[PDB]
Amino acid sequence: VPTGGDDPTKIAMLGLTFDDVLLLPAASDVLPANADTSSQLTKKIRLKVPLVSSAMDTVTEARMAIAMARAGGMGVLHRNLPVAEQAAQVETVKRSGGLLVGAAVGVGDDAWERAMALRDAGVDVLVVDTAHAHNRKVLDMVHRLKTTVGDEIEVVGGNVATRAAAAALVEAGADAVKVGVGPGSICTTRVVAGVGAPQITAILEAVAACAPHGVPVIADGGLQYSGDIAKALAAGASTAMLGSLLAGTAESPGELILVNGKQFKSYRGMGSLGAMQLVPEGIEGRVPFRGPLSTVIHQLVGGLRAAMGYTGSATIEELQQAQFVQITAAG
Amino acid sequence: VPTGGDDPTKIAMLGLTFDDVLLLPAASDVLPANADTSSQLTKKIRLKVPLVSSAMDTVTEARMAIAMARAGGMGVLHRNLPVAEQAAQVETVKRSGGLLVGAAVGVGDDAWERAMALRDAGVDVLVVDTAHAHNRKVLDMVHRLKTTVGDEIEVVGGNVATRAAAAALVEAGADAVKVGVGPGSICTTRVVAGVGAPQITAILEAVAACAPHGVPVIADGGLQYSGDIAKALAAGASTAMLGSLLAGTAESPGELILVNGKQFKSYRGMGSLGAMQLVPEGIEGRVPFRGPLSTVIHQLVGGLRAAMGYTGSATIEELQQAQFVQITAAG
Amino acid sequence: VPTGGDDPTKIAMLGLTFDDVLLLPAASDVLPANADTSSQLTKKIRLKVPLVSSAMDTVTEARMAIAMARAGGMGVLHRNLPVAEQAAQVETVKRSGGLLVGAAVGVGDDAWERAMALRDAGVDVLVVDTAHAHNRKVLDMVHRLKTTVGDEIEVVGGNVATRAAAAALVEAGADAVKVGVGPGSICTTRVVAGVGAPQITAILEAVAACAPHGVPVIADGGLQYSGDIAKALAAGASTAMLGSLLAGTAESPGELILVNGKQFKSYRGMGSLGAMQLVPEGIEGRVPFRGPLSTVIHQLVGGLRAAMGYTGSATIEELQQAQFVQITAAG
Amino acid sequence: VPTGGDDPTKIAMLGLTFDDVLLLPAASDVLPANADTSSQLTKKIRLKVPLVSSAMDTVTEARMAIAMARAGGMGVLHRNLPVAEQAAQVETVKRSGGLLVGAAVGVGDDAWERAMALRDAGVDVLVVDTAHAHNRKVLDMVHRLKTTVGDEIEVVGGNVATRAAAAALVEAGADAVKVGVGPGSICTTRVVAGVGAPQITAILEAVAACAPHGVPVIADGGLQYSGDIAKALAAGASTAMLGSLLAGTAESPGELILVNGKQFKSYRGMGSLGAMQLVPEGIEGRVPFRGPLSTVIHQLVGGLRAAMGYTGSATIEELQQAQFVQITAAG
Ligand SMILES: O=c1[nH]cnc2c1ncn2[C@@H]1O[C@H](COP(=O)(O)O)[C@@H](O)[C@H]1O
Ligand SMILES: O=c1[nH]cnc2c1ncn2[C@@H]1O[C@H](COP(=O)(O)O)[C@@H](O)[C@H]1O
Ligand SMILES: O=c1[nH]cnc2c1ncn2[C@@H]1O[C@H](COP(=O)(O)O)[C@@H](O)[C@H]1O
Ligand SMILES: O=c1[nH]cnc2c1ncn2[C@@H]1O[C@H](COP(=O)(O)O)[C@@H](O)[C@H]1O
Ligand SMILES: COc1ccc(O[C@@H](C)C(=O)Nc2ccc(I)cc2)cc1
Ligand SMILES: COc1ccc(O[C@@H](C)C(=O)Nc2ccc(I)cc2)cc1
Ligand SMILES: COc1ccc(O[C@@H](C)C(=O)Nc2ccc(I)cc2)cc1
Ligand SMILES: COc1ccc(O[C@@H](C)C(=O)Nc2ccc(I)cc2)cc1
Repeated sequence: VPTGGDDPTKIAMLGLTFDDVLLLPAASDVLPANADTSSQLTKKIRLKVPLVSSAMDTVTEARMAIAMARAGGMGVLHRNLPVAEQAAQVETVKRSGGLLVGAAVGVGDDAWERAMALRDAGVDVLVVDTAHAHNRKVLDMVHRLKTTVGDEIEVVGGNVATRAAAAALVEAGADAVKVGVGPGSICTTRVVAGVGAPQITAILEAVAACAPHGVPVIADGGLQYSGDIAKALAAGASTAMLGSLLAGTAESPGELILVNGKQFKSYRGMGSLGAMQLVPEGIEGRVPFRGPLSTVIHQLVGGLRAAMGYTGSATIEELQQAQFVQITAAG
Repeated sequence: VPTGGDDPTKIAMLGLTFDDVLLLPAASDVLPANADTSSQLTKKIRLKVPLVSSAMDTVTEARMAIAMARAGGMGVLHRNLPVAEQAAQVETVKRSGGLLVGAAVGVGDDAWERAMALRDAGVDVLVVDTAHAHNRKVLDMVHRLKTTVGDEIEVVGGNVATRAAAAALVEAGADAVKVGVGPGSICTTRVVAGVGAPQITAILEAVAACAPHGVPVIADGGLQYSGDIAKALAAGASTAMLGSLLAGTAESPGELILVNGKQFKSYRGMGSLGAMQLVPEGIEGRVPFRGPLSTVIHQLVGGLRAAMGYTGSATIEELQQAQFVQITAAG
Repeated sequence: VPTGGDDPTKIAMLGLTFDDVLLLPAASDVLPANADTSSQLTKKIRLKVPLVSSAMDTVTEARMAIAMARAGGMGVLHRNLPVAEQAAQVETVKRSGGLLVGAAVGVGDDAWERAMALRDAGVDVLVVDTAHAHNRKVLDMVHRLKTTVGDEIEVVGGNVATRAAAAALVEAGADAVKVGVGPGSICTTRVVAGVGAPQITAILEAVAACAPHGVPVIADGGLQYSGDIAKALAAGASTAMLGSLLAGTAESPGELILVNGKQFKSYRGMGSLGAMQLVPEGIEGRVPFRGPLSTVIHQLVGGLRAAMGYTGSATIEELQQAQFVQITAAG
Repeated sequence: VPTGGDDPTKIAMLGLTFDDVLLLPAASDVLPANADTSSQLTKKIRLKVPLVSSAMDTVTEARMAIAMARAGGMGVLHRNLPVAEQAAQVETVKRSGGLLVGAAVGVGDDAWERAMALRDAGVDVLVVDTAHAHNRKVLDMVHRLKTTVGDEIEVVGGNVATRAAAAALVEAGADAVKVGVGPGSICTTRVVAGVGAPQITAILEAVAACAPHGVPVIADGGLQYSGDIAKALAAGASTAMLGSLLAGTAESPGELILVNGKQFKSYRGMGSLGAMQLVPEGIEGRVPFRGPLSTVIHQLVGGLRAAMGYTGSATIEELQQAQFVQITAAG
């Protein structure tokens, strides 16, 4: 083995991230303005815009979930608050019309009680929200939810980074599989634990297990630019979950911060020291203030539309068949 | 597949850019001063110097096109102005002698009317100037022009980044094919849309479809140094189109700008916010003031001559057969 | 040969360092808090925490060795001091309970006399501490020690960077093999001599020679983050030796230094100019003050525990079977 | 072809530079102080230290050539001065004892007359000093010199970067072949012409043509650290020519320069604007003042000795058989 040792499988793959690849242009009859951006969030739920906001307490509470649903996407309400308040935020969303909304639950003690309270409040999507879903306890929670409320509510499981982990969540009954171990902008899992999987390769591997069963993949974390959304979808994901890109908006939780004449909002991992107040696996940071969500989503969808035009993708399903070129460091 | 998924074609190639390669020296009887720099712009038109200026409103109007033609190259007049003014700039060029001149048209509503006005004014080259030429509408415009004015005017089509796209433009009747999707210095297509193709690989692929039909390839965008011109030509291109390298000259549009004691000129993408006043795919920037065009062209041709000496290339056609070494990040 | 010459073996391998790889998550029933972090330092000695402190005079004297042993690891006392003082530091450690302790000796003139004095003082581990252990003199010292005091004391030999060198130390009777030629944070061997081996590949190669003989590998140098500890162990090492990560602690030798409002401690190679007062192969530097050792070790073990959870490793022996993904520059 | 086009030979090799590789440690009975650093400069001339100084007017005049010869190396007198002064500098060297000395000549008009004047003055080595030696005029100059003064004077030819070019110089009668097109620290050939060859690969290729004929290779340019000297020799070179590393010494031409409280000396390419007062292929720069040459040479040889110890190389001929590991960007 050229890299050392006698075992070819020790280093199992070469992991690519968004920056490692570009979409190749292809024959196109598609204009950006005419492309259909709708896509499956879960087996049953289709969104007009393939974007959901992260279940983080500096990204998504009721105001963000409302704005996301109106923009044609969806919010997933964070779970770093008492059950009653989370359920009350769900009802607040529903009070603003027939809006789609999701909410995160864990696999802890109150997790099941949390899930029932959220169902009572009328949630559409339950997101089993863990650092590592390749675990019997997580798979059981997914399964128990799907068997109990599966008729009324779609159940998302995450996060995974391998084909085998995605396959297990599919077996357990997940209506969608969320991919991302390591890539988050505020994530330090890679330096603290030494663990991760570059996101383009993780999506390709998860899609290989999920697509044959008709289960959509949510690409979660590491998206910095509107172009990364197109890359993630072309890699086979059906939607993208955004944290950093939405944390700077007016609709996110938290106040404006003025630093050296420029405006910011605070953005922090749910595994950061302050978010837990296990060693921390996230940082507490700041992102530039970006203004209204509707504005950000427009640019983001604008970039996606451009990619669909370049690749001749009339739909997201067609974009999922596009090809990449791998680039070098010089790129 | 080592990078993920089960489909070897998902990541179709490894894309190289100018910085990824160097020209290998070879047996030479050629002195830099004795090399022949002339080359085909189109099937019928040969330039003394293989350089054309970009169809951008911070690069090429009548003054630049005149100076370029006198230096042995050509200008392509930008189309971000009323038809009448563009045709008037064409006539202005012709008034300064028997000078070669090109002009950009789109595929829009007034595009055909634009083209006829330009023909009337005596244009030599019509450049069908689009972001993505692999499109029936673009191919039809190329074909319609070639069938209508093809005897009197050479028709260039662009831009493309793949073998298949170049082949389609050849089929449609292009007298030259322009290559560049992603590499421009002011281009943000790669981050906004996630789309592009590293320019050395794009040129190799386009040339593979164009050379067998005797159609010249114009390498457009991403050239930072005189050395990149030699690389592009050695990759198989017959000419190079320059934006950033010429935007800082006295002959380009726009005024001098003084910032922190240094002189600059403004340089902006045609897909930038201000150039359109579709989400923006270019930035508005500044480049150092470089002085007279004749000076810049001399250095640029000087570098090209040096490469021809090192590679034993007496002509551009010989340079197109030179070999590369690929370098690593450390280079 | 694509990289030059006609000899495929001239460039014998592709060397990976910690930053080149990530641990892949795997099926897990293991919680971070429930993982067993114990591991073999040598054939006979098992530590509760797989960490030892470097034999450097800005890292380990009696205070550090005591604190390391109490934290479940071990210190290796540096040898840049008279024999009597080193033996006196050994006795000082033993005076603070039944604490494990190691001490470095060379292969020089006083080295044997040093070793005997250390045995007399009750040392548990003798570390034959050289820049290049693939040498008959070093191997003989290892062998002579193992034959003379081998019943009472474990003998470590280092440092090596190849399979063949590790194999020779195993033949010579080493109870553990220490790996690291080039990777130290204060090391300039790579720029001064041009010599080295990236640490992940060096560990894989050493383990290939050591594991089949039941000899543990100590990964020494280049560890910057808690994640690197998990990577080194997953590559096959049984423990990690730390210099820079521990040099900033209260328990390390040396005073506090205040520079531009921030607190530091000095940290220097044993091959640096000042440490020898052969051209220098280390620098004299500064590291941020980190506070108590117990605090640093907690974070470090915390990160290791996280990795064990992600990889489903209940023990270090299981972690040694985990898989990597290789990442690109973009990562 | 994965990188583009249909021709596998278009990109002929993967070029490695010094930073791409490290020397692997190997079984050693060699102590740094006991290694034999002597090596062939040319077929007939062996130096005690395998280092020569560049033929540049900010590196080598009579004072440097004297100091180099006394340190066991040699200087090559630059040729950017009238013939009479160069010959007078040669005689000045000889006046300081039986010191070895070389001198550069070109292939120009006065080049032959220059060479004869230098022979008259008692030069030992004539260095045919060109940017591109793969040229009939250069090869003829080498041959004419070897046939005319070949009994009394060794003739070096350079520079080359390929196997074929090295082979041609061997055929022409060169007593040594100098390698380096592109790598010089003050060289801009790579950006101006787009031409070059990474130096480790260039040395491997040149040695493949030169070693079988017993012709020594001089590695010229790109050496930044003492470690690069060991790498170049291990790649198969017999000596290294140094510019930047020696330009900062007291013995180099030029005055001390004080910039922002630190001492420098000017260092400029022979192809820079000021050195010619063909477009420039070098810059005019500054290097830190390093003090006496004897001091610099000691560190440099010190590093080489260290490498010989690590690789078990008792002689330079043994070092030429050492192995590399290739490293990644992360290294
Ligand atoms: O503290 C943390 N450590 C690791 N990952 C986190 C943490 N907090 C949130 N995440 C994940 O990072 C995603 C957002 O990544 P981003 O869009 O790049 O900022 C979130 O949706 C989570 O999946
Ligand atoms: O706004 C833009 N977005 C993407 N490409 C552009 C834009 N404006 C001009 N270009 C292309 O970039 C080329 C100039 O690239 P440059 O020489 O690297 O500055 C132009 O000839 C166009 O092909
Ligand atoms: O001067 C030196 N040159 C090269 N390696 C050194 C030197 N001093 C200590 N080392 C090694 O570097 C290790 C510490 O590396 P670190 O933890 O990255 O700072 C030590 O345990 C030694 O193996
Ligand atoms: O102007 C120049 N352009 C390209 N190479 C040069 C020039 N001047 C000197 N050289 C070469 O660069 C070598 C010194 O490289 P350095 O030691 O890295 O600074 C010299 O021995 C020459 O072979
Ligand atoms: C994907 O988003 C997140 C990732 C981590 C995180 O926090 C860290 C502290 C955590 O949960 N670690 C952990 C590691 C192994 C296992 I097994 C279980 C948990 C929070 C959010
Ligand atoms: C090559 O030079 C340019 C590139 C882009 C550009 O502007 C952007 C906004 C544009 O045209 N985008 C777009 C993307 C897909 C399709 I399909 C059509 C147009 C302008 C010049
Ligand atoms: C692993 O930690 C260290 C590495 C080097 C070092 O110092 C240098 C000066 C040294 O010992 N060099 C040397 C090189 C070849 C041989 I063979 C022997 C020694 C000190 C510690
Ligand atoms: C190796 O050291 C040097 C390299 C270049 C140099 O100057 C440039 C301007 C030069 O000579 N160029 C040139 C390029 C092709 C041919 I063919 C001939 C000369 C001077 C020294």
